[PDB]
Amino acid sequence: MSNLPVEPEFEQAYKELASTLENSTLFQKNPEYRKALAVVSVPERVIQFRVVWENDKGEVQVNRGFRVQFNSALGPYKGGLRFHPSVNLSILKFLGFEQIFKNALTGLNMGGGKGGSDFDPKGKSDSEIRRFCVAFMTELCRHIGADTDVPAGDIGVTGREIGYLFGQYRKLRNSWEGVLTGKGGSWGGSLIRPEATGYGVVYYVEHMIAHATNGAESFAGKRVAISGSGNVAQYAALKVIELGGRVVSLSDSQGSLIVKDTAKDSFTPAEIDAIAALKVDRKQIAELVTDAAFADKFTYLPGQRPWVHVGAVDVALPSATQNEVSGEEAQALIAAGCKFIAEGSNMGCTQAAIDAFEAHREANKGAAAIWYAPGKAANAGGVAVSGLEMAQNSARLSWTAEEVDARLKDIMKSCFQNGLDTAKEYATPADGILPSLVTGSNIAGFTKVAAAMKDQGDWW
Amino acid sequence: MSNLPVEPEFEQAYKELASTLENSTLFQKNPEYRKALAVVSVPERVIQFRVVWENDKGEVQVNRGFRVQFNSALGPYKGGLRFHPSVNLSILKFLGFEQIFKNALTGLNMGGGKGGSDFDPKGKSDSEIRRFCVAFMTELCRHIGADTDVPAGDIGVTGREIGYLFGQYRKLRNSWEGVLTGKGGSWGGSLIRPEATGYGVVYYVEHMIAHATNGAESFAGKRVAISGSGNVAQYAALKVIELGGRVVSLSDSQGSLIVKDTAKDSFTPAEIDAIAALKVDRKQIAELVTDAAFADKFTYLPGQRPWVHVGAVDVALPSATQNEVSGEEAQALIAAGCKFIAEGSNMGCTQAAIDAFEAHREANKGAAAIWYAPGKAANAGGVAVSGLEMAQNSARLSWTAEEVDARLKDIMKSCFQNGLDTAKEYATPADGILPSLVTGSNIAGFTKVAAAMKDQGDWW
Amino acid sequence: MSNLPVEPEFEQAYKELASTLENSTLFQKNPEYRKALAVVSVPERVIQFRVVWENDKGEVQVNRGFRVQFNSALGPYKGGLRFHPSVNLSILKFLGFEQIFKNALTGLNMGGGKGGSDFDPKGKSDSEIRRFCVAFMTELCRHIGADTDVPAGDIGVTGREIGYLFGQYRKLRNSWEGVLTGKGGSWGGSLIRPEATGYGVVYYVEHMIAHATNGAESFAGKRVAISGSGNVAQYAALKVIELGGRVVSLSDSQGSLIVKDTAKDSFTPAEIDAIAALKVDRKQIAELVTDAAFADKFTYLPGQRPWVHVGAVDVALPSATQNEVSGEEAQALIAAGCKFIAEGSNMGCTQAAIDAFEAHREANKGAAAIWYAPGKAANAGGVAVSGLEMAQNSARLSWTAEEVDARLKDIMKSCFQNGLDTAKEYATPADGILPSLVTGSNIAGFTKVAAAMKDQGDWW
Amino acid sequence: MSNLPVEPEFEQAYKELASTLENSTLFQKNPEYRKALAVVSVPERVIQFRVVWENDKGEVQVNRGFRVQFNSALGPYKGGLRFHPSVNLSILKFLGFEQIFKNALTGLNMGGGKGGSDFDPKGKSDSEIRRFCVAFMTELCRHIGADTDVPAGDIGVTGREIGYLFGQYRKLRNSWEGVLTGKGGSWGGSLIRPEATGYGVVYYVEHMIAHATNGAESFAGKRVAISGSGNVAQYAALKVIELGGRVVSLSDSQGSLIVKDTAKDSFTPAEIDAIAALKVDRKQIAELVTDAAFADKFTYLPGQRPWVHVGAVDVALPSATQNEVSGEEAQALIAAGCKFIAEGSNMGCTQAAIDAFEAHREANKGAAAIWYAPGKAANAGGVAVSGLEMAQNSARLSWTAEEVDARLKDIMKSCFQNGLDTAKEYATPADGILPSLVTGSNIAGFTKVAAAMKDQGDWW
Ligand SMILES: Nc1ncnc2c1ncn2[C@@H]1O[C@H](COP(=O)(O)OP(=O)(O)OC[C@H]2O[C@@H](O)[C@H](O)[C@@H]2O)[C@@H](O)[C@H]1OP(=O)(O)O
Ligand SMILES: Nc1ncnc2c1ncn2[C@@H]1O[C@H](COP(=O)(O)OP(=O)(O)OC[C@H]2O[C@@H](O)[C@H](O)[C@@H]2O)[C@@H](O)[C@H]1OP(=O)(O)O
Ligand SMILES: Nc1ncnc2c1ncn2[C@@H]1O[C@H](COP(=O)(O)OP(=O)(O)OC[C@H]2O[C@@H](O)[C@H](O)[C@@H]2O)[C@@H](O)[C@H]1OP(=O)(O)O
Ligand SMILES: Nc1ncnc2c1ncn2[C@@H]1O[C@H](COP(=O)(O)OP(=O)(O)OC[C@H]2O[C@@H](O)[C@H](O)[C@@H]2O)[C@@H](O)[C@H]1OP(=O)(O)O
Repeated sequence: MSNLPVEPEFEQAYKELASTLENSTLFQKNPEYRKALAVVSVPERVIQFRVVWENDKGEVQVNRGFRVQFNSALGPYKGGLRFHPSVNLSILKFLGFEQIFKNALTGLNMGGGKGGSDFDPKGKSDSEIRRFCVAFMTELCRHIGADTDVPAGDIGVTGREIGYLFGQYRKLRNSWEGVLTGKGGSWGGSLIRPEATGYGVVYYVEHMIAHATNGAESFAGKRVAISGSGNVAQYAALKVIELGGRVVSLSDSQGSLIVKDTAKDSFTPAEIDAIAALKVDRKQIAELVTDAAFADKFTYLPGQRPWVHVGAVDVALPSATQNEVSGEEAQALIAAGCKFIAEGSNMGCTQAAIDAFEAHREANKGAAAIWYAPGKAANAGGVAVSGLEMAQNSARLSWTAEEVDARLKDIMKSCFQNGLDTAKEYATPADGILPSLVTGSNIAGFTKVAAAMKDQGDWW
Repeated sequence: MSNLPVEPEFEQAYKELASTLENSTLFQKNPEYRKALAVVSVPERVIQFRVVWENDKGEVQVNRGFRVQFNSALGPYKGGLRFHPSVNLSILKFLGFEQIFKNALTGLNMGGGKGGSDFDPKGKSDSEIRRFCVAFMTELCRHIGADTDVPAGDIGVTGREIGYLFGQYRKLRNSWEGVLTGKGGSWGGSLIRPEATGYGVVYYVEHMIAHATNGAESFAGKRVAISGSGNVAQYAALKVIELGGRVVSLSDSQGSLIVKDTAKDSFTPAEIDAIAALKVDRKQIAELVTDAAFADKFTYLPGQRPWVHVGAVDVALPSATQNEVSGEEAQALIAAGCKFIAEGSNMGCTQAAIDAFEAHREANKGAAAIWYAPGKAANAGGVAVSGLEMAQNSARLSWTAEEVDARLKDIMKSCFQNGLDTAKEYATPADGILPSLVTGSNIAGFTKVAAAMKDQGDWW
Repeated sequence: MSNLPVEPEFEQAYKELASTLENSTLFQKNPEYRKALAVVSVPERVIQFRVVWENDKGEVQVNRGFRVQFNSALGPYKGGLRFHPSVNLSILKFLGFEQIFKNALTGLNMGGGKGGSDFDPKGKSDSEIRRFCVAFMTELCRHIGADTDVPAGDIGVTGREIGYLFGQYRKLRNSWEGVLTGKGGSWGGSLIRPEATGYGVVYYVEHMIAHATNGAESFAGKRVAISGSGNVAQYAALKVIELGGRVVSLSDSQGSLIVKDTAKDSFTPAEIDAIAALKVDRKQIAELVTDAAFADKFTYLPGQRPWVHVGAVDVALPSATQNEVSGEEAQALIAAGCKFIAEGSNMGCTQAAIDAFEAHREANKGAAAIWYAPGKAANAGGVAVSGLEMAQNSARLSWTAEEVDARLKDIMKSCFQNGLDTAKEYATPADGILPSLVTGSNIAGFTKVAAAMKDQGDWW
Repeated sequence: MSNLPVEPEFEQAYKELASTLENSTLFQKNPEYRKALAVVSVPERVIQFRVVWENDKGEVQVNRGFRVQFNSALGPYKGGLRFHPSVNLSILKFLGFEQIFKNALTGLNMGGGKGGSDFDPKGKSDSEIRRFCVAFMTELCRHIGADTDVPAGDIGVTGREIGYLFGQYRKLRNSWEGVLTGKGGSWGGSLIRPEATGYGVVYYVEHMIAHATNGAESFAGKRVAISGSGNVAQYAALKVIELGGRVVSLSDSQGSLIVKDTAKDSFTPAEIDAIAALKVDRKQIAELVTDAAFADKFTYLPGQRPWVHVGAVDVALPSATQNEVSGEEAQALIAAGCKFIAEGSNMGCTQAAIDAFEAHREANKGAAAIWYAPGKAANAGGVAVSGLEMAQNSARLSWTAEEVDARLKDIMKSCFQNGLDTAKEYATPADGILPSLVTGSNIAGFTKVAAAMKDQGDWW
């Protein structure tokens, strides 16, 4: 197959999944699942399209649009849209492939997809973003729908963009339906959806801590290093603070902002809100680092990730982008006494990082190990609450915050227990060793999908 | 109308419904309902289509496909698919006609339909069945949909076939929706659906026994003769056993299997499971009769139905196919002390059988009479649970087994009460005589449809 | 296959076609065509539907509607609609099947179909026909279209009904297209379409006469017995007359009208016009009995067909309905010196008639033989000109009468030549024996369809 | 833009086009066409999809499907399907991009597209090819249509595959329309379409010879080296022979077959027909090279292209695949006295080859130069006759071979004159130098498209 193009991010995600499936008894019990893997890893459909749009000077601009409709055995295609200058097919295929198995772990009927554009929101006006969204949806519209494919946000796609997108879909298709999630509260949105992805990461990690320490420890007083400062990072940070943990770092594409006293100090909700308001306006953390409220409390490090700069730390939540924890950063976190690392970002750890965490787990009993959880497990609360938003739209009713948050909590608990239990069944660790959450989540997500595909005649 | 073709099964079903309407005060109170009967008896739509498919030898095969969309006043068309070499339009019209009034009895918004093919699954490989299902759905897809017509299983169509059909519908229409019921648990199925049809028959007969005996008797200690060994028979048998009854017979298309000691012995759940496994693989009961688990406990009667061979018996549940209880067999059951017979199978009793049971009811007070219930009442739990699978799919959530089962029980109790009360109203029996469940069920289903049709301007 | 219903008309048409293929070298050269025969003989799609409509007294009325979409390898389904109380699936299948092969002989891309209803236009008012057509098209519209299936008239369906049908399609679908043919001149009709079917029968027979006599005789001076008095009969009669022939009979469903002097007299165009006016009004030829201008010239025979009553005749054009020339009538025509018989009506001759004509052909050298042509050859001029109507509508232009007629003539000549040549090739007659136009037409049409089906993967 | 994947074939085609536009006065006259170039070079739409299909052993197989819908300003998307193991997005984008401008040069309303799969027909049975085509069209169907996108053949896609494709489209969409071209003669094909692509190459070269030699020379007695042995090569070879030229070579993916006497000998039509019959059966030229009819007349060279092996030659027609004339092969052809080289294959010459030809042209007056014509000009007769097939299907009529061939001839003449004249206007050569057909064809195709795009608001 030397005709196939090289897609490094997709191949990375595929290879890690495949390796975890091989390092188990799955293919001894079900060798025919190798056929399922070969089939599932070729997307059902991909749409690529030109997006021509007008800037504020009246000039023609051209960007590339995509929607990867990876798998639909379990439900309509489901997953976000990414507007970022790196975007290409390789990146969206990694994301879409991940999404299949992430969605499977929620328990809801959602197939996997992802899309977006190489349009860069940075440096654009709201008007330019509006015109781009209008043009983007003009083509995307014909390929999506409440029972076909339901997008949502991701990097570069917030409730603002989902609004422009929805309005254009409505205008084109003359239908008001759950074609997108992450919608506004008066026009079919769900309470808790803004909070859901980062809340879920934290909810998942609570279970990891409970399990590893037999209930002795929690987030109370733990030091948590977070990266990113967007939707996932913001609400992860807020949930950590609400549970009495201390957030010692955030970051953006230009640098890291770290409390000067990492043993005892934390970001506050007010500080997070200030950062969030910069981010609505597509500005950098660097802008506020000399204000009174920040200069004395924090150190800003241009060009650096937080991991080697936070001193001793208990929990790490990479929450920005793929491949943002290197192997060396992983070794630093281990040496700093970090015991829990969960991907808020999809494929947030490099392979070298994962290997370092999983070798540590295998070498250190119980609470002495660093325990690594993959994004398909930890990030799944976002998509789950999107599924609940679809359910609300279908019912034509709106649920309470308490009702949605309660379901979110149950879904994350189930997702942890499924990964744990599946790893115990198929990749039983040595006595006193924590089961691999990455292996278990991968096997659990995959076998659900492979079996539904078999039932539906996708492979035989 | 000598241009119309002779359609024996349909005419039989029509004539028995009509006769029961005539033998009542319905047409005295609402003589205009004769117009309704003339309209409702001509199907809204029927689609017939060639199905070309490839066998394992690479050879072209041809079969006939059908979908009868009989009536949609009360909801989208709803009803199963039959793959059996007998299939023709006459058979499918009888079935779809029955389905109108059966569905009306559930309380849910489901119109009447039925479809299938003369493709015979016996002697075919799973691969052959998969190719057949793919080709069948390639044409059927354009006629069905979650809000238009929702098929499901019946003779020769199980969850396996539903899977292949669903998978092809999704590939063709690029939509994941509740277009079929009987789906798999991970891809939109309902708990209790496998059990529902047989469980419902037995739930219905519980109310019959309770009423006729003023609560003195139940299924506990009763001897129950069942025919068939498929989905409806298997779970009717299992529920009888759970309730403390003894199942003395099952049968298939080649013979009956009867316990040697029909006074005291019963099939067990493990024996039912073994027969069920054979039926998944499309093999016959005959294969077992050698196994010492069976040879000493049971007698195999090839070419024979169970009714004359079970000795004294208390309940009969024909659960195979139409016209499987003859007049002679009805007299034998009456002579054998049988006091309850409900159709698990559609039109299970011949007209001569029904006429014997109803004459017996009219001549024998109370618990002395054999009480006959028609399939549109007793078999309604299966389609009812499919309406609930549709409800679950529309809500994008999955209910518990207890929730589905509780609803099933309530639906069967209401169906029984409606038939009873409607017979008391329109065909009031002599003092001490059990009301006619067949007349009552017929009137109750028919009036509901007729009135909805009038409201909707289908007749005036 | 004893599940299949008995369909006598269909079985008759299928058996005659099959017998002529077997009585030839076709299956020695292409034995694999037996598979094509088995596949082609099962219709691709059949739609049947209830038609509820209101009569002039405000009363609900119910009829049955049908559209048989038999084969589409060569083009969109094409063929007429019949409104006649005899209508059922058997009859419309015989018609649609024949249409496949008729259409194949035109050289145009037209697949085979036929439809209609058991609605009887006799005794109905024009308002009732309007209402019926409205209701009929309300369901038929979703199954038809300019590139899908293009109906037209037949028994009981004239330009009047085509108008009501077209208007309703336009109102429902909001499209103006060539969905029907036989349309009116100002709204997409074609010149020569009214005349085409009956003209084409006569044009076809001119070639048979030319061939039988090397051009020395023609219709000039010939005595021609016609049956029926509708669209086909009227224009066949008029063309005969134009060519210098004498039409000695016409007939309707109640009896025959025969010139008293069949050796020398003829219907005139004015007489045919008076008959045509009766038929527009759904009245019978029997009325003409009270008119001395008719009674002086003609004999009216209630309950009789013309064939045994015309004395010596040269050509017979059955032009009413199927199976209107019996074996005994065939023998009488032979004994009366008839040398040409062509079906204006589909399956106009009974099988006993066909066998008599074909035995005579085989036994009598040259112009001593009676020469029989089947409907699929001789009636093909109507559908041909409909294909030209479709061509005009797609062009968005209207052709002259001379242009259409010229094309019609070329089509009929090519049709005749194809049957003659294909018989010489596959069923070569003895020296001096006329080739079988029924065998040749059947092979020619069948091979064209079977080969196109093979190319398209309908069989292999 | 380092996010964009490397697509070598697409970049090669783009860069050559762009370079010819820069090496002219086009962007002095119309500098705003630079914006047009940036827009046009991003495809309007691309669809990629998984194709699962079954082999003759009943095994699941997976291939990748594509349709590049590049530009539609001038018409529906139009262009072939390639089934070859090299296929990927890069290759189909080169082809699709080329197609835009090729189609523009025909004068017909056809936008540019191309598609296909990495399915390899070699080693497959006809049945496997049938099943693959069925699966491929099952997804492709929803993206194409007679007024949206009309595919056809290319490498690995002949009339056989177009048949399976069409039959499945018809079955899915229930429409008979010009959704594909290269169809069979009885089911909407065009006479001359099989011959068109290679005939057109030769017709184009006739004009080149006429022009360069002021009418003194023709193909009569010229020695013509051809590569490939499929549809393009076969009919190019036949037209050369018909015009009295001598075909000294053909080739396939395994080797070249060259006459031993290249000064005086030639392939014959009979020999070409034998090669064509091998190629229908997916066999190699190597199979016949030792038969009596070939061993003595020809030399077979495994692993070699013909160019350096034919001795002195007058005309070269690469007719197999992209990049099949290297720079060294080009220098050899020049040294062998070759004066005309036209691409039957898309992008058949490497860049080094083109540069060698165009430097020779610029260095040598008139008939002393090797004159190079690009595939978008020389190969355009294939697509042109496809456009005529669309026109016939739209008209619902079939044209004569003479009528189609006459239009083909006029289109190729116009295409040569447009390239010639446009090169004279925008890239005027020095006195006595032949104008660049590659530059002129590129500018002519591009400006037509860019201006239609501007008119339609695609750029401004
Ligand atoms: N290539 C990159 N290199 C370094 N940092 C990156 C890169 N791309 C993004 N980020 C940061 O991550 C944050 C992204 O925030 P949002 O755009 O609001 O995205 P969201 O929070 O929804 O998603 C973050 C992660 O969570 C997953 O759901 C998603 O696929 C992704 O892996 C920002 O602080 C964003 O930085 P900034 O605020 O734009 O400077
Ligand atoms: N013509 C016939 N004569 C005698 N027995 C028949 C005939 N057709 C079928 N059966 C039997 O009935 C049973 C059918 O099982 P299933 O295919 O699983 O169908 P299901 O249990 O869903 O339906 C049974 C009846 O319950 C209704 O729902 C349905 O329309 C039908 O009247 C099998 O034991 C089946 O026999 P076998 O398992 O295929 O040998
Ligand atoms: N079952 C029958 N027995 C005897 N005669 C019949 C029967 N059914 C119909 N006819 C007559 O045939 C003639 C039918 O005329 P149209 O309704 O105008 O039909 P058209 O002339 O288009 O068709 C005649 C034949 O030519 C074929 O195109 C078509 O399928 C049929 O086999 C009328 O004189 C009509 O008689 P009347 O005008 O309805 O009494
Ligand atoms: N990668 C390759 N390397 C060397 N030779 C190649 C390669 N791929 C193809 N060919 C040859 O070219 C010929 C292709 O014939 P057809 O499949 O019938 O394609 P067609 O003649 O329609 O197209 C030839 C050229 O003309 C253009 O229309 C088209 O895009 C392509 O550039 C065969 O002799 C084919 O070889 P073979 O008959 O399969 O061994």
